[PDB]
Amino acid sequence: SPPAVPQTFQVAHLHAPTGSGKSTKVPAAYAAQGYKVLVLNPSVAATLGFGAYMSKAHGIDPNIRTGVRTITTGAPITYSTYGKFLADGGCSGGAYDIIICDECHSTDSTTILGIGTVLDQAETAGARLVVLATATPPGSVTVPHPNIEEVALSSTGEIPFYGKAIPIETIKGGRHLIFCHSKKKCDELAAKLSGLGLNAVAYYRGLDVSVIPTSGDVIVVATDALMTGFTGDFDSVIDCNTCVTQTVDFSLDPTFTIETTTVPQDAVSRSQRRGRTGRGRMGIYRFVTPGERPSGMFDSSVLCECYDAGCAWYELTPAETSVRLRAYLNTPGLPVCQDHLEFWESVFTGLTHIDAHFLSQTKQAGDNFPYLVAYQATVCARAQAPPPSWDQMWKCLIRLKPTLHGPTPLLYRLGAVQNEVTTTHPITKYIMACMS
DNA sequence: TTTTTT
Repeated sequence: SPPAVPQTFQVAHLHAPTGSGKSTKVPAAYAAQGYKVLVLNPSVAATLGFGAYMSKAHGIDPNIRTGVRTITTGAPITYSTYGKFLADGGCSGGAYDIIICDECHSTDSTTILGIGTVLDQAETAGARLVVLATATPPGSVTVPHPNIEEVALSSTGEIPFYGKAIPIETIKGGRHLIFCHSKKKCDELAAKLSGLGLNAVAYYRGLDVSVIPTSGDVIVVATDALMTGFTGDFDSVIDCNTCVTQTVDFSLDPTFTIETTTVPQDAVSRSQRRGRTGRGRMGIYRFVTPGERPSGMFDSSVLCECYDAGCAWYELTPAETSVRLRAYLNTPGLPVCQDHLEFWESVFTGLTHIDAHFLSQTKQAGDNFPYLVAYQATVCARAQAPPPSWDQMWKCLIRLKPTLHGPTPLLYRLGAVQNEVTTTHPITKYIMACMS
């Protein structure tokens, strides 16, 4: 049933619904034929999950490789996250015959760099096959679900939403799930509910899953934050049909801008959310907008993230990073994006001699684009100039506030800029040149 | 305006 292993190195796709067997059954079949298999997964929870399942399901203790915990058993199957894979240097000479890229539809930097690395080191490593497994191929669109009944929202309702209202009796009793775009509107909405008799509790990254009651009537308002360690299954799911993402804009003022905004969810999103209800029973799905953007497209800012991570985390020179990205972009059947490898690569090539300390701090702070952020901070300090603003993303310069004066040597725009700006800095001029 | 992985 699983894609046969060819004589020479080949790259094969694998499209199947109900993503689950592709990462358990499939890898198990191959191993039965005396094959060495590596199953890459974006999630750490999943990577760990599969490890325990394979044991009881196929009597085999797979190898587990994640950032946190690592387990070596010597078995023919190895489960790992893309992050950990990259951190290990990528494909190890002669170690696997088959490399499965699970959830290859994921358009996040870590997955993309990971997949791009496998497509570039697989053959030379000895692998005889690479499987790009996913349940939602590029161009997918939400399809009706058996145990789920989707109902739109109208003006009618005592709870204002994102252009519509939500009938109080709709969530009056039972367990329901409400998806909001921001973490602040989650609390705001939980308020208008909790202080209205209803037992509502907001959830998002940073909070503990225990906050949500295992049973009883409850209205959970959360973000797309995973509820690791919690079994979903809600009576109904109300979705705002919007996501918060980062997009690049070549605003030439003076260079580029990476802004974070909200955008109508795509198929994969509308599906994942709607999928939290209708498990082993009849569920409902209330939305604000019917339409949906076809999956299979990510923004150029994502490519920018890959170079940043390659510089901040995986010790990859811009050039090196371009090799792996190029392979990913040269392989059909994967999410597409404007080819800006040359541009992004040139930009990072000029960001040399960053401050070790600053880099460390932005990385430790878990800030997006730690390299770009740390580099801007590096330039500012090096010019005794204040940062673009004193927003939490520049806290690595706080101790230097007293001696920082004048305009900020703006290299690019990563959010709001409250301080006065200059554009005379050589690095700004270099990046201005790359825009051409 | 979020999440996730190094």
